[PDB]
Amino acid sequence: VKLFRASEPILSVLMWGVNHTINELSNVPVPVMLMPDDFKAYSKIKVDNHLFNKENLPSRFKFKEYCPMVFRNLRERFGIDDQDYQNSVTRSAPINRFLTTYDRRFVIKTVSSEDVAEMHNILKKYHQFIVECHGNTLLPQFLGMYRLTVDGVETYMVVTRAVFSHRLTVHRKYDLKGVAREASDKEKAKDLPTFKDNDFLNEGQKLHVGEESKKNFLEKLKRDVEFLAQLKIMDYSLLVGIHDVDRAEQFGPGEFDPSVDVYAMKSHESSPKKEVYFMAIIDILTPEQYSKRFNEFMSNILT
Amino acid sequence: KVKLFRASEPILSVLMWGVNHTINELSNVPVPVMLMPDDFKAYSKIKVDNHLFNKENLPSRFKFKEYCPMVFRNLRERFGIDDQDYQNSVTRSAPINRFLTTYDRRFVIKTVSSEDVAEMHNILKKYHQFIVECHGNTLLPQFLGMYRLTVDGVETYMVVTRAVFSHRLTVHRKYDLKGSTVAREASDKEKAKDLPTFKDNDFLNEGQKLHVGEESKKNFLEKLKRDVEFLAQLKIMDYSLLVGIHDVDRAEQEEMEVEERAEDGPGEFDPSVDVYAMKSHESSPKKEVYFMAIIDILTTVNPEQYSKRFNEFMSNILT
Ligand SMILES: Nc1nc2c(ncn2[C@@H]2O[C@H](COP(=O)(O)O)[C@@H](O)[C@H]2O)c(=O)[nH]1
Ligand SMILES: Nc1nc2c(ncn2[C@@H]2O[C@H](COP(=O)(O)O)[C@@H](O)[C@H]2O)c(=O)[nH]1
Ligand SMILES: Nc1nc2c(ncn2[C@@H]2O[C@H](COP(=O)(O)O)[C@@H](O)[C@H]2O)c(=O)[nH]1
Repeated sequence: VKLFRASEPILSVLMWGVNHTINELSNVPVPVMLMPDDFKAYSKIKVDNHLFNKENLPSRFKFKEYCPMVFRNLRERFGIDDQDYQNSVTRSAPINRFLTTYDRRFVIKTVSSEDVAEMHNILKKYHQFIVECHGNTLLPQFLGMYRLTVDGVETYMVVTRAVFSHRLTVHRKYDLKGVAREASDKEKAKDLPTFKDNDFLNEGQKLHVGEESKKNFLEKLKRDVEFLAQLKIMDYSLLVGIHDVDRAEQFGPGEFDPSVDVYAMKSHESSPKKEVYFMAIIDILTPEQYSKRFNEFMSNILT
Repeated sequence: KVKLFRASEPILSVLMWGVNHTINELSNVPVPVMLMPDDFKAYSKIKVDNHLFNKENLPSRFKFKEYCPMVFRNLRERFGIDDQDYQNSVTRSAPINRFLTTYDRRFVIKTVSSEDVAEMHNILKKYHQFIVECHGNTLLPQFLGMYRLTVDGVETYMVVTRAVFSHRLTVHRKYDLKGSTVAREASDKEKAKDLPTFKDNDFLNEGQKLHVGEESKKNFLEKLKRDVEFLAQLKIMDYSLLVGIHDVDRAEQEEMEVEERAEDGPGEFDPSVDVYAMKSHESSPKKEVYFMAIIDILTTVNPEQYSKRFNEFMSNILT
């Protein structure tokens, strides 16, 4: 019995809409292939409830879903079950726009009109890419794209699989791009410090994962950025989280489900401090240069 | 469990889609202690524009409105009808035969007029209290839902009721009795249908009677007494007693014949489902089952008189 109780009507509508659309798709046969129109399709539903159901939801709102067939396919290829997705969004209000489902499994980012256009611009090539690499990638995993309309105001959203574990606490992150980029004094003091490539290399920090993972990671990181190039995109960073097992050891720690924390990596026997690294590409909605720059700076962290 | 909402017509798919949607949505709406006045003025509305998507059964574009959802959900409980049953009878397969039945013959679906929908609202408060204080014991139409559908910009109003006739037992002869002293009979046209809707004078000139037995006669005339007064307390006139007669032996042969036709219990029912049904007195000529209800209450004579007249006719119809 979902109330869609949220700190904000936009959120409730989001819960309502994700619920509605996922349900609706369950009466829609999974097809043998996606079609060209699927990339131009959408669903729109306008609600107008006079004097009814007003406790959590607005009375009047719109909810549009972009390319529901493509994104539903994307979910499967990413090994995400629609009813899990749905339950993550609808069972409890997402939290802190940049949100996560209450179970830290999915991220919900507000985006712009042009973001949504760029998404449409690259979606067929990105689907084709997901297919070809069998969903094995460091790229953002796009699960859904929506436009909510509440009080006349349109709001765009994009849902990705979270980068950081939904369980194992991160203790240090690093937004990396491969100029001058450090952490500002106005940020350097906070529960979660978001670093950058300068404060990293100068910090003599490395990620010890074994040559066996360097092989998977790089062999992926290469085809991924090569793909972003051919799409003539740039400014994408490499989000990197560290989880020192001890700091939290203070059921087991360092324990995680690779099928859920898809971005996680164990350190190697032949390594110093014992930790879990979370690594993926972020911010891809916007040269062969940026690519090879990126690739190089990131190869150097993997020993 | 895929519901395609496949139907011989867009309108029907939309109906299936709408009843499905509204019932699920209600399922997330807690059950109220009491109804509030606003609940009688309330409605839900949804408009769908699906572009290049989900077009194989549903239209791409449509509207679905439900009137006073809270009140009809309650009317449903008060008639011992479960929402999920209702939803399933409407959605599991297309309604069939502006009169429709659900694929399983439990519920009737009338296409009504804007006028009719309008009269529903007038009487909706007073109707609900009536059902409350008769605990659901009435020969009156039992209203389960009212909706407006929009397909191709065209608006169709529907009212859902419980079916008067048994979902199982075949009807072999039906009547529409009023009592009006004008001439009511069956046209030579109707007369030559399969199941002619016979009228007052036919029932009389046929000398028909229904042998229900006294315990049953009293309870029926008591329902009817309070039912037709309530109607009179409103402007309401010209409504009817729908009378179905089921012949148990005749059905038993018909069944027998249907088995040998394909290859190449009898007389009983659930009074919690077939709510209008009555068994014939064990001292009856033929073994029969009757179905008796009031119908058409929405759309030199007057209400109070009609009630007294209608009541007196029906009471002289049974023994
Ligand atoms: N009394 C009453 N009539 C209504 C109400 N809502 C709609 N109606 C009537 O029902 C019919 C259909 O209205 P619609 O829903 O298409 O606007 C019209 O006769 C309209 O005036 C209501 O809340 N109260
Ligand atoms: N759409 C709508 N129609 C109404 C409403 N209330 C009354 N009506 C319409 O306007 C008329 C008013 O009649 P009354 O309220 O005096 O019985 C009714 O015939 C009905 O069709 C309402 O709240 N909404
Ligand atoms: N009343 C009655 N009629 C029967 C019975 N068996 C057959 N008939 C009727 O006799 C005719 C021929 O029956 P058939 O054996 O060809 O089904 C049909 O009109 C059929 O309905 C029966 O047991 N009772």
